[PDB]
Amino acid sequence: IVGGYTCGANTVPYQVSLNSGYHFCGGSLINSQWVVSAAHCYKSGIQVRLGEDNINVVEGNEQFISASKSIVHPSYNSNTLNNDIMLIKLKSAASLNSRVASISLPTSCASAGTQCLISGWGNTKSSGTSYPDVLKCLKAPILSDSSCKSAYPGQITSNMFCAGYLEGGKDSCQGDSGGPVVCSGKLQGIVSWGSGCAQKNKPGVYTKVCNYVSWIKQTIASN
Ligand SMILES: *[O-]C1=C(C2=[C][C]=[C][C]=[C]2)[C]=[C][C]=C1C1=NC2=[C]C(C([N])=[N+])=C(Cl)[C]=C2[N]1
Ligand SMILES: [Ca+2]
Ligand SMILES: [Cl-]
Repeated sequence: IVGGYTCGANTVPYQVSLNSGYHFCGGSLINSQWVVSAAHCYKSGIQVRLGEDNINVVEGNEQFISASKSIVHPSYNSNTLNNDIMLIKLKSAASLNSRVASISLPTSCASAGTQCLISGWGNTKSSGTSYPDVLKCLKAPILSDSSCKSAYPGQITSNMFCAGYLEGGKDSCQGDSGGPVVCSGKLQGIVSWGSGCAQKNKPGVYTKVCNYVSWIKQTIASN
C-alpha cells in the first residue's frame, strides 16, 4: 500500500496473508473454512495465515492453516486478468473471534464515489521496493466507469472497477494482490492489477465481487 497508514493490530480481522515461505498475496476470510483471493496468486503449497499484524513476528492471535484446495475461476484469463478470483478451502476451520472474523459478500454492487478500505503488506514505494512488517490501510473511492476506461482503454471488462486517486500517491501495489476492498462492511473488490503503483491517472483495478456471489456460493456449496 503506497501513501496509506498502519491499520493497528487486528483491526482488519478478515485479512489473511498467503504464505509459501514468504508473504506473496493477500486474501479475505468469508466463512471459517474459505478464503477469497485473486486467481493470479494461485500456486501450490499455500499456507493461509490469519490473525496477523507483524508478518515477521509471532505476536499471538495467529492461526496458520494449510489450504486443502484452491479453485481458480474456470474462465480466468491470465492475459486479460478477466475473472481474476480464486477461492481457497482451508484444511481445518479457523476459530473465529474478535481478531479473526469473516467479511460479508455484497448483495448489490457499489457505486462510484463509495469510500472503501484497502489493506495489505504490499510494497509501500511506487518507485523501488520497501515491504512493511505490519498491515497497511488506505481509504479509497470507487471511480466512475468512464474514468476507469479512459485510464485503461480496451482493458476494463464488466468484472473490473477502478478505485483510487488519479493524482497518484496513494494506491495498492505488489504484495497487496488478492486482498480486500471493503465498502460499507461488504467485500466489493479484490486487488488485481494496475500500471505501476500510485502513478498519476493509473488507478488500481479490482475484481468486481458482486458479479461472482452466485458462483462463490454454488462453488462452496458443492465443495
Ligand atoms: O500482484 C503483483 C504481483 C504478484 C502477483 C501474484 C503473486 C506474486 C506477485 C507481481 C507484480 C505486481 C503485482 C501487482 N501490482 C499491482 C498494482 C496494483 C495497483 N496499481 N493498484 C494493483 Cl490493484 C495490484 C497489483 N499487483
Ligand atoms: Ca505475526
Ligand atoms: Cl473501452
